[PDB]
Amino acid sequence: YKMSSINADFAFNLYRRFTVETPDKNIFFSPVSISAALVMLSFGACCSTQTEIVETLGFNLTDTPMVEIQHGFQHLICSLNFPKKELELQIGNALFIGKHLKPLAKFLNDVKTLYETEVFSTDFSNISAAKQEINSHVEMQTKGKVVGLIQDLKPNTIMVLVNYIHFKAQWANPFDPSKTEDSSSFLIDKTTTVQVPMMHQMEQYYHLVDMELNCTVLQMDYSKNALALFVLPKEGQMESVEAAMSSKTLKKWNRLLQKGWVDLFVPKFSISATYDLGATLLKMGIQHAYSENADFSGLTEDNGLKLSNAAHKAVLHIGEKGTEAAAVPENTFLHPIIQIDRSFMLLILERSTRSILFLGKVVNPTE
Ligand SMILES: N[C@@H](Cc1cc(I)c(Oc2cc(I)c(O)c(I)c2)c(I)c1)C(=O)O
Repeated sequence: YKMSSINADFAFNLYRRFTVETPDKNIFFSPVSISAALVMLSFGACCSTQTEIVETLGFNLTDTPMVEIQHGFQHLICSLNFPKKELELQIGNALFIGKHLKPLAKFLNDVKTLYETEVFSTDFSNISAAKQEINSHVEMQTKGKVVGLIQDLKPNTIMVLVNYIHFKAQWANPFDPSKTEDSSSFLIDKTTTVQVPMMHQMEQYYHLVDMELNCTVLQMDYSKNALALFVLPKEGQMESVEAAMSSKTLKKWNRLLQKGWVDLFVPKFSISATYDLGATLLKMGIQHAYSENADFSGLTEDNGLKLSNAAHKAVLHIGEKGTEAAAVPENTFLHPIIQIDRSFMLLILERSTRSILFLGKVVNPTE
């Protein structure tokens, strides 16, 4: 439906902003975790403070009113977090608000019930302790994956917004670790290579050669409800492919991907990136939230509350097993070969709601 479509466009707009902030470097975030976190924040906001968030998120208030957007994200969060057999998936977020400001009981229950949101009362006069509280909550929620989310914290800080995702899944076709090459050449520039181990399997994969956008798209299924999309642009075409990415593009690929026997070569690697979302969201329209003129009346009765920081970090491993620790010890040329040896874009999607669990660019897979 339309919400999936509107969230994917946000994902690619948010992605592009990151390409101007940090050009020619790795990008990695959970757009759905961000999109859901902002709506949640919005719930406690009033007037133009609230209005701005939903419009930066990509929604039109004439098309769909605020209550419908809430009920939609209500349903999206609930369906995602629903424990499905062979998949661990949790999209969550928290708030850390200065002890002197009392959040409303209605708001508290509403966000825990409808948005999977815990709200914490934190003392920000001890920026050291305050950091350790926050980081440990994300470290706890993500089962040790996302460590040390927040490095910097101003003495001013009044409210800190944190969003995250927990993801654990197996490949539908797991790789043979014995078939993994120890050191393969991987292009990052046009005049730099790095040694990345290269996993090797020949199996049936969905793929496409896009003649219009000048890239190869490969789909690798997880066993339950999730898939990876590897987008490999021809040389010099990385940025034009970045311009191309939209909801309209995915719909195209969904219609056109074909299954066949492929000699597949995929790098074994871990990617992580950490963001303070403020600089880009400020550019993208969310003003009044960070402002001294913030209206968060739905959240608290008493005065002086506003958003200090929105912080998010995404971590993902690509291994032989799936999204899990490897630690594993140690025929023909008439198959069409797909070899991911250059810098590529990467998408992790969830099937039933068409959400983007992860998006990013891998420029260099060795941190
Ligand atoms: N063909 C298979 C595999 C597949 C699933 C998804 I999820 C996807 O990504 C999107 C994202 C958005 I946003 C859409 O509106 C659509 I349509 C597809 C693509 I590409 C392929 C399937 O359908 O399960």
